[PDB]
Amino acid sequence: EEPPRFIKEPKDQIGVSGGVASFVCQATGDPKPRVTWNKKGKKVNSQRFETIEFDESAGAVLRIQPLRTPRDENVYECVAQNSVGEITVHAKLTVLREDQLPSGFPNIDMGPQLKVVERTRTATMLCAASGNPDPEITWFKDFLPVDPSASNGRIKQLRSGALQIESSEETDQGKYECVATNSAGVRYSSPANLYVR
Ligand SMILES: [Cl-]
Ligand SMILES: [Cl-]
Ligand SMILES: [Cl-]
Repeated sequence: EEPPRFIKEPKDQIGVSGGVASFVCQATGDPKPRVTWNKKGKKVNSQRFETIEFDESAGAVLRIQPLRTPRDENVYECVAQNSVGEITVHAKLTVLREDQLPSGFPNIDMGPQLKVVERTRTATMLCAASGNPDPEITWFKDFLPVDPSASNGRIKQLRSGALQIESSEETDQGKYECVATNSAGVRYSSPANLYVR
């Protein structure tokens, strides 16, 4: 009987009006914890807000698109819970207009495009971003952050920020987006399908 505890905690996000922002939250415990998102007590209820569960509901991503300011700007709360106890954590969302963006704000110079690979073959999704500091690429598949460790060898981010998928499988198929992040904020590239034939 271990109380819930967070293993990936959400971080404050600075997003652009008309784009996407995602908060990732996951916990562990015994019995296994269930996480959920809410805003200021009441639970998240909008047509532009989505919660994508994972890790048997012990993990949840909150995704907002399109981002709207000032309405979306809030503090969002992830709650992890099991039979032993409860624990909550939060993250703030800030949404800027394009004209409000600092020069160092992440920018997708070249987003990912259509890809069709045959299974067991290597696919490579390209992405070039820029900003100040140089932004870190985070790959998303179907609104969930791609997890290299769970791929066991096959999937890695290369030095160029591109995602390499070795020995492709049917599960690899889906919508991929490139997320460029830094201290000034977060930018999402347009989605790009990967197909496995
Ligand atoms: Cl590509
Ligand atoms: Cl190949
Ligand atoms: Cl080929």
